[PDB]
Amino acid sequence: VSVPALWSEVNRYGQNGDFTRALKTVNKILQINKDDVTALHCKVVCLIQNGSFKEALNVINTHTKVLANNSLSFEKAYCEYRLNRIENALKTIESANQQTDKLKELYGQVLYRLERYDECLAVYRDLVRN
Amino acid sequence: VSVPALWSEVNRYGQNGDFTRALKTVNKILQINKDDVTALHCKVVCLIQNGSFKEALNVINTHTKVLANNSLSFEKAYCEYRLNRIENALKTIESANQQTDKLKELYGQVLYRLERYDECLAVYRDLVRN
Repeated sequence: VSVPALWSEVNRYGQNGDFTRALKTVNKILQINKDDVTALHCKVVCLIQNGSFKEALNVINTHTKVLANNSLSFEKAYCEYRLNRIENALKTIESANQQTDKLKELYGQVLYRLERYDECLAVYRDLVRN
Repeated sequence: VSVPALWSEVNRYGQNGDFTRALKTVNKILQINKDDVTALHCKVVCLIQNGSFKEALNVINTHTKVLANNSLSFEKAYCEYRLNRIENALKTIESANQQTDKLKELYGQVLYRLERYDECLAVYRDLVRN
């Protein structure tokens, strides 16, 4: 009945691999708080894992003020990349809040797809020679 | 006097930090055993760590029978690379016993040095996807 009981079900289904029943749970947590910031993150992660890139992207687009403290540029870039919106995914990655090695690897891929192969080399070498 | 006391002293310096003293200890082990395959391997490693690339390369080039069935190609290429004998390092790598990741990363670096950028990029991408 309690919200922390549901988060335990999210992580059971998450570790299990069942991302559809994990999304079911995450929406119940969103029924409680329609702006639970951890819930909005885990919705996107599930939706991305289900191939639902256009709606996972939609969640992030209509929750900017709510997600200002933790902006999800990587999830957005990725969503845009998988939908073949490469120039979009480039804008997202270069604005991106904070750098990670997964954000860098995606920047590489975007530059590879844009035939910008010297910039891409630098990204991939940086990555390998930390 | 005893050999397992020396093999313990190598490990003390080697795993700690010092490789100058670790080198002399290994040459004590080589007075006794003429062609100790593990001591020859340790000489090469210690020599490389001291920047004595000509020497290490010569240890390999004149102990090819004794140090056979033994992955020395990376050590050999690395020495060639650090001596700015890039084409030699390239050949050493391209004929190498058993390819590995660090050997792959050196191959990339060797191609970058030859301005063979497109092949380089391929190597670094392959390395990041594994």
